[PDB]
Amino acid sequence: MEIKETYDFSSIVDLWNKNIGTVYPMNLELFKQNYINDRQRKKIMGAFNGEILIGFVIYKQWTYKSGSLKPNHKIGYINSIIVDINFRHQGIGTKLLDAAEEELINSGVKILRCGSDTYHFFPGIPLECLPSEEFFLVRGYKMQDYFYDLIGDVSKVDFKKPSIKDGFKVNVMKPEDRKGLFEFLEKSFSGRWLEEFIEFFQVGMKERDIVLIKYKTSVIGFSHIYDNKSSFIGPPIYWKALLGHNYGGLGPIGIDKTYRKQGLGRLLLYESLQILKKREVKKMVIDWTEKDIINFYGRFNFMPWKAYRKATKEVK
Amino acid sequence: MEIKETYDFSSIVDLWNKNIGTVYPMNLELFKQNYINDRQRKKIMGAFNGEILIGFVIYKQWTYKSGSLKPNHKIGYINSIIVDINFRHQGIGTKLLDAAEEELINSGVKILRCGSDTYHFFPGIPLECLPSEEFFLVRGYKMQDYFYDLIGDVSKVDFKKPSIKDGFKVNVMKPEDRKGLFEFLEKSFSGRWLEEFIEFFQVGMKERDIVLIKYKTSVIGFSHIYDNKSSFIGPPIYWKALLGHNYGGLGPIGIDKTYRKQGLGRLLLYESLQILKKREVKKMVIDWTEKDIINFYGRFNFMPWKAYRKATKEVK
Ligand SMILES: CC(=O)SCCNC(=O)CCNC(=O)[C@H](O)C(C)(C)COP(=O)(O)OP(=O)(O)OC[C@H]1O[C@@H](n2cnc3c(N)ncnc32)[C@H](O)[C@@H]1OP(=O)(O)O
Ligand SMILES: CC(=O)SCCNC(=O)CCNC(=O)[C@H](O)C(C)(C)COP(=O)(O)OP(=O)(O)OC[C@H]1O[C@@H](n2cnc3c(N)ncnc32)[C@H](O)[C@@H]1OP(=O)(O)O
Ligand SMILES: N[C@@H]1[C@@H](O)[C@H](O[C@@H]2O[C@H](CO)[C@@H](O)[C@H](O)[C@H]2N)[C@@H](CO)O[C@@H]1O
Ligand SMILES: N[C@@H]1[C@@H](O)[C@H](O[C@@H]2O[C@H](CO)[C@@H](O)[C@H](O)[C@H]2N)[C@@H](CO)O[C@@H]1O
Repeated sequence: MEIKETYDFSSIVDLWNKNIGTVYPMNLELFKQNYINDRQRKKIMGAFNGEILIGFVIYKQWTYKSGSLKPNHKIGYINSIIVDINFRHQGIGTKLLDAAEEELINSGVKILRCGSDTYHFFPGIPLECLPSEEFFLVRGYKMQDYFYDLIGDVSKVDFKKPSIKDGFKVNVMKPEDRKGLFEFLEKSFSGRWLEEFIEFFQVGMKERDIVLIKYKTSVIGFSHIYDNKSSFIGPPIYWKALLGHNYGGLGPIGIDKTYRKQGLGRLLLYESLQILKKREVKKMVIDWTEKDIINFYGRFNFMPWKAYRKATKEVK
Repeated sequence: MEIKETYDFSSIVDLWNKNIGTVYPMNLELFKQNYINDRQRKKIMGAFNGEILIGFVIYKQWTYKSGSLKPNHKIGYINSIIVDINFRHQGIGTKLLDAAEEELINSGVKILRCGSDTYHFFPGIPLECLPSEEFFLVRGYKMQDYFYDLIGDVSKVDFKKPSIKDGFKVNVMKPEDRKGLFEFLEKSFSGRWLEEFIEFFQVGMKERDIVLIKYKTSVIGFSHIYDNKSSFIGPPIYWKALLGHNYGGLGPIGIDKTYRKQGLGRLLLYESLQILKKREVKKMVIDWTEKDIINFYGRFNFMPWKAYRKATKEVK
């Protein structure tokens, strides 16, 4: 049995599907999009029985800027780790993670995160992988709080437009909005979301995927919406195989800090959902939310669908 | 807004589906099956806007025997409670649950359970219903452990036969096994499972739905299995609309206490899954399991799919 770097994305996608595909159906298009476009120091280490892949770990160190933020090289990530069901409890997971962790630690990592990377597949350890929590505990990861993906069927319900002060207006992004959008993100969301707007617009995100809220001529918030015409496959639609026809998704969404708590996020969400509804979307996801924000989406009939546990190892 | 008793099952199912149907798709066949056949003192209270149903609660008191156990009238159950999404935060849920709890308390109930009733829909508060935990907490319910439905696709993996063992055979039940099964249940599982075997056989459970493990001549364990030909719709296949064409399920499963921890459960599971696999089952569920047994099913590639929180209120 040998541990070595692996390049065959198709073998990895198949092992993924065979083992967890019922709840996290992967495809090669998604896998390639997220692995290839990632800008971090990244690697896939495989475990092999002769020519046969029997396990893999995908892992990263934070080495590329996030908008205006410098990378923090002390942070590394376990994107994913799967050992094939016929080869469990032989120490292969341990070997794979020993290798990955040792590499990361030797390049200066002090904090190891389960998921939550750029171009992640998971915000944390999925509930469907709850038995792995013990695997991670044995290695010194600490189990923290939860994040959720929410689901709802926007075709089944109608809501009254929430009330708002005069002077605000929501519309799908137009090409001439790009400069205003970027100025707004540099001001209000100048880390990860800024970085993602920069990068995602280079690999197929289109203006039709973005909804903007303005106060008069100024951009004061946005959402990213998804349907089956989106070219860029973002987190709300990763698991689109589970969502049926006319799937969609919404996330992230953000309102300038000075404008928060006046009902403008509710208005943006409402109008974004109306857009999707008129696009004939049915089941759709809201990705990677926190418990205290579920009810914001809940009032629009979204419910928790998937849960992920944050988990962190501090290097001694 | 009037609160009164209802038996409009179609309206309840429609309101169920509109509100939570993306994750708990209900059909009228199941709803009628479970409600009409339950033998407890039971009731549905509806909330109405004129003639339009806008919420309901289904509740029960333990008044009917459970196998060898006489009933304990001190236990009551909230089967389900849903208020329509366009009528939330107006006091309707409070009024419905007040009406249920008052009636039950007036009939001697001291312990109120969320779910877990006979002919339940839910073993506890679903994770997709996590926001309702706040509503129940305020109302005196304590949040306790989780239970899980597991999911797996038995078409996707080949398993090795477990260590072959002298004396033991596993086969689908034949009609002449009836007496042997009942005597076994009377000995080893003489409460709820005995009760369900008796009752389910009267509403369309068939011998082909039962697998037995015998040591020589003696029944020492059983499983209840499900596919798309089962006429009795039991918990594993409640949510079959999520499970695709060739759906199935397995639960309950049990081995006589005397014979535990020697691999006979494993053997019974393996052979039950082989029978399903041969019946062309793909996606299938293992229902209402405790955390510490997940790994037993996990060996066969099952993963936690749905979580339910046990929750109990003690009347002061
Ligand atoms: C960021 C993320 O990737 S989250 C997703 C994690 N991945 C998954 O859940 C995918 C499905 N599961 C798997 O692929 C595997 O079970 C893995 C990767 C979690 C573990 O791989 P294995 O090769 O079986 O691990 P290994 O044999 O090294 O196990 C080492 C020890 O960790 C612990 N451990 C491993 N699996 C389990 C489990 N299911 N329950 C409890 N403890 C466990 C045990 O202490 C085990 O020692 P033991 O075998 O003496 O009990
Ligand atoms: C065993 C099981 O059934 S588990 C599944 C439980 N069901 C679900 O999760 C389904 C989805 N959710 C729902 O159907 C609902 O949210 C329910 C049933 C949980 C609650 O029903 P509602 O009708 O919204 O409840 P209700 O309005 O009485 O109370 C909610 C809150 O609004 C408050 N409220 C009451 N009137 C008003 C009002 N006029 N304005 C604003 N708030 C109000 C209540 O005081 C309560 O606050 P509190 O909990 O701090 O006391
Ligand atoms: N840094 C975390 C954010 O990343 C989280 O927000 C989530 O971010 C992802 C990745 O950009 C988006 O796709 C999601 O829509 C978004 N909710 C946030 C979650 O509360 O936690 C951190 O801030
Ligand atoms: N009394 C509880 C049992 O009922 C639970 O077992 C579960 O029971 C249901 C209904 O009989 C079956 O459909 C499930 O297959 C079975 N696992 C048990 C779960 O640990 O908790 C109690 O014992």
